[PDB]
Amino acid sequence: IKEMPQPKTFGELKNLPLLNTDKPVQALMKIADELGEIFKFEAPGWVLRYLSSQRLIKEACDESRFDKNLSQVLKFVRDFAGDGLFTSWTHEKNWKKAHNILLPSFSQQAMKGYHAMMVDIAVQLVQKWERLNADEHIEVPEDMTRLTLDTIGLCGFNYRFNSFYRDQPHPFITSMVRALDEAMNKPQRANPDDPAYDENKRQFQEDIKVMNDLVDKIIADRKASGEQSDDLLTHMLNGKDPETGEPLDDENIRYQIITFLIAGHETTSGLLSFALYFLVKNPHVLQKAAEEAARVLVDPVPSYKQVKQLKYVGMVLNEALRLWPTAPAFSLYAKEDTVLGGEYPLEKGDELMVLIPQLHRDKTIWGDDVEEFRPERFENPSAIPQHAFKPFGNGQRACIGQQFALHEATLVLGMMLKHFDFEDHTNYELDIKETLTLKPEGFVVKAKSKKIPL
Ligand code: HEM
Ligand SMILES: CCCCCCCCCC(=O)N[C@H]1CCOC1=O
Repeated sequence: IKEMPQPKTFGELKNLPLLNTDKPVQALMKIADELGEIFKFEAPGWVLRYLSSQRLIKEACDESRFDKNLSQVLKFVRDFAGDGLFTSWTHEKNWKKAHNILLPSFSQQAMKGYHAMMVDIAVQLVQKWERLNADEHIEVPEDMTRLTLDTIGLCGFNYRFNSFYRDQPHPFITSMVRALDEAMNKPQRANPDDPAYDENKRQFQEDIKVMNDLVDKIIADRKASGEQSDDLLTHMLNGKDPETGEPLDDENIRYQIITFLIAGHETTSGLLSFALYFLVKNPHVLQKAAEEAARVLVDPVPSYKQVKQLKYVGMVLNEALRLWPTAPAFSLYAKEDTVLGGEYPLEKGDELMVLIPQLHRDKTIWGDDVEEFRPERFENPSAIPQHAFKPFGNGQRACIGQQFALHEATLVLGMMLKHFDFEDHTNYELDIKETLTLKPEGFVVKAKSKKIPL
């Protein structure tokens, strides 16, 4: 039985001021680097144990001992995402109900049906870049976010955000981004009732209204039409949970749509942005991926089968998730009193946070060269130990969108590599901005068209 390390304290605020930063996950990674595989983090309101080693994270991933927890941030995201799949407790009826209804809509087999509207958006990205003038550059995370938001809008509810027609975000997105920012900031506040936060609280209620009104109208408009589209909203209006026999009600459908739009905006766009960052920084890898794209994508429009054939592009995406898993943490709670790693006693209800970027740098698993971008780590995927690579979370509370995100990312990265050469014209210095997710802020490239028609 060992005493766990604890970072520096600030008197009665304990560790909480360590999160008073725009880059809290990067701060926690440096604390993990100093303290090791586990540390305690105390705040006036709560305690977290942060895990970084495969040894301890493999135990935390045992669903008989530990279940998904909502962190303080997810409890505040729940003020707009409600009991949607991401912000529900496993024991809430609406979690298993929505899980059983939506799993078949997110299968690899379902991707065949979404492929054509993913291509619609991907072609809009390629056409944008083909139409840039010689002196111009690409704002990478900006354009990837236009793409990924628009893809989930169209595949999810046949709604076109038309992000490539805009500089200023859609008003729905203005409100969602500002609501996410308020949720992430509320926990680092020592006096949340201070009157200096009154305008923040008023703005938060307004943003929740903007989101509820567009989404509630989208649902009500589809119910009125009877239109049977190939989309998640049709699936949710018609579906019945095989276990309870119940359909989702309209409130819970709104929370799922809000949840999917948060995911589409925040996650896949980060993955694509980090993948392009690693490619321009590692030109031999770029050339392997470009060669595969040229060999495989032989038609003007990629097919579903051709995307599945892009093995090396998939290895690039997995190695970007290893170094910078764009959703970088998930929380668990102890179901009962238990001892972690034969050393750290936990009480029923004790909260854990998995630092996925630190798990993915465990030298006992990956070797000493963990900071190197090497897609070949994923060439023979059964070689990775159980619970060593967790960019989509764990068990029954793993990402439902994993096959959607990887199909879209593989399609788009394959098309980008088929159509363009890329230049890191600024020798860009990685700067990682943190929202719900990680993205490379200020990342710009120049593209040179290969002049290959669509
Ligand atoms: C590369 C892209 C993505 C990454 C890295 C990612 C990562 C994750 C992770 C780490 C979790 C677990 C959260 C936790 O345990 O608290 C999760 C859950 C979830 N993700 Fe994703 N995500 C991605 C894309 C998406 C997309 C595109 C969608 C939907 C369109 C989505 C929908 C969800 C939902 C609904 C859950 C909750 C699942 C459940 O608990 O039932 N994700 N994701
Ligand atoms: C799916 C990715 C979710 C992003 C979460 C990453 C945030 C890291 C900062 C953190 O540990 N904050 C804790 C402290 C108390 O309450 C929280 O929530």
